[PDB]
Amino acid sequence: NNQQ
Amino acid sequence: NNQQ
Amino acid sequence: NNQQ
Repeated sequence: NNQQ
Repeated sequence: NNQQ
Repeated sequence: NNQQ
C-alpha cells in the first residue's frame, strides 16, 4: 500500500 | 513517485 | 516518494 503506497498512498500520496 | 510510488514504487513497490 | 513512497518506496516499499
